[PDB]
Order: sequence, then C-alpha cells, then structure tokens
Amino acid sequence: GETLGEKWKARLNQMSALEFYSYKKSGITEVCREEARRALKDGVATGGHAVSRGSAKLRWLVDRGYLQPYGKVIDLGCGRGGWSYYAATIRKVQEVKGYTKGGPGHEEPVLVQSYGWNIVRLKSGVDVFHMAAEPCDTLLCDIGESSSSPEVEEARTLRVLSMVGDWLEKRPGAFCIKVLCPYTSTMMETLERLQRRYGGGLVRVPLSRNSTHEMYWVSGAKSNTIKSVSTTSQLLLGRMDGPRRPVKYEEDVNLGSGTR
Ligand SMILES: Nc1ncnc2c1ncn2[C@@H]1O[C@H](CSCC[C@H](N)C(=O)O)[C@@H](O)[C@H]1O
Ligand SMILES: [Mg+2]
Repeated sequence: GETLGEKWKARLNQMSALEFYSYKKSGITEVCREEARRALKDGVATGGHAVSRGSAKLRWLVDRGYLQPYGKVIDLGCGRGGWSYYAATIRKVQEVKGYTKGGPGHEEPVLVQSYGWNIVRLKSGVDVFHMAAEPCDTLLCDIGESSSSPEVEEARTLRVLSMVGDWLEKRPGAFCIKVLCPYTSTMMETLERLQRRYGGGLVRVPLSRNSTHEMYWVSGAKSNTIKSVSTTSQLLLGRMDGPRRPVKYEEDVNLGSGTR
C-alpha cells in the first residue's frame, strides 16, 4: 500500500547527485542571508540578523496565523536558537527557554543581542528526551534528522512524537512541532490520532527544501491530515518533473535590537 510520499521518497533516492542537487531548491521559498554570513560562520552574531534559517520558518507560520506565541515559550532542540530569538520579539511572549544537545556533531546556541535577547535563556548539553515535561504556554520543537530510509525517518518521527506528548499533556495553548516524516500510512494514522487528542493541524512551510517532506504540526491549523499530507506529497512529486524553477526570495529576517 504505497503512498504518494513513499513514491516521492523512492524517486528522490533514485536521483543522480546532479538531479538531487538541481531538485532540492527548485521553486522553493528562501531567505538569502548573504549579509552577515561570514560573521555567523565566524561565530559572532550581527545585530538583528537571524542565527539560522529557522527564524524565517517560524516567521512564516506566525505571520499567517498558524500560531500565536505567548507567555512562557519552551523551544526543544533549539540548536543555534533561531526559533527562540524570533519568539522573543513577539509582543505577548514573556520568557523563552531553549534546550539543545550541542557538542561535536551538533549546533551550539549562538549568543546575540537581537530585540528581546534578555528574556531568552538557551542551554546546551541537554538531552531533551531525558527532560521531564514542564508547564509552558507555547511549546516549540524542531527535532528530526533526515535519512534516505523512510522507515528510519518514520521511526525517528515516532520517537519525537512520543516525547512531545508528555509536554502537550501540560496543555500549552500554542505549539509548533516538526514532523520529519508524515507520509507513511502509520504516520498518517498516528497524526490523525494526535490531532484528535491535542488539536492543531499540519502545515507545509515553503522554505523547506524539496529534499525533505517535513511538515509542522501547529496549534493554529485545522487541516485534515490526508489533505495536508497528500497535497504536500503531490507538490513535491510535481517538482520532480519539468525544468528547474528559480527560488523565490523573502526579505531577510530582521529581529532588531534592544532589551524588553
Ligand atoms: N535528543 C536531543 N536533545 C537536544 N537536542 C537535540 C536532540 N536531538 C536533536 N537535537 C537538536 O535539535 C536541533 C534541530 S535544529 C532546530 C533549528 C532551530 N529551530 C533554529 O531555528 O535554529 C539540532 O541542533 C540538534 O542538535
Ligand atoms: Mg533570515
């Protein structure tokens, strides 16, 4: 019983290195992030330049009402902190706590002074899967590493989803959770069951590359799982045909400066 997403995964794996390369950015939405690129690679933040592409992904969802962060924000798997620092600029957000693994193969928090930096605390060296859940108003989680195997992507997603369940049981009023693999029938059933229990819906963020089927389970969406997943699968499959399309650019994120 093969889904569209599984056919996309199979075809993605059949691509030559050149085909994959041309495909992965074809027609996507993008932020250029030229302008403080060397500063970031040096490990010094510049003003209100975002520390990662993640700020733009969160911005895209917030600008469209897919969630309205407020109160105490928890950011699981914060990496460099792009989500935490974007959240700190939202008027109703009061406090941001980010946790991430860091160390060798992994992103360390970047320490910056974009607007609202002083209500942000990011901590490295923590395994979020070993943290007991805690009350919060806005729950964010951006964890899930890609794999050429769909069974692996699926298993990795189910572990993430089991982990956030403890946090959702605390009943945050807003959330945004990356779903690395939504495209197997087991995943779709699991996601429907989670939406029945916790609400929200799945959204494809168009700044995601075509090389990942990731979607975001967000409290401000209402979507049908089959509709949102199948539409994404069909978009990704369609971009495999025909000539390569250019990227569409948004304005770089500007998180300003100053305390709150
Ligand atoms: N068990 C775990 N505990 C803590 N962090 C983890 C983890 N598994 C993966 N991660 C971290 O989750 C992060 C996913 S990256 C998230 C991008 C971030 N939203 C931003 O905007 O910058 C990675 O840095 C990775 O190291
Ligand atoms: Mg940017």
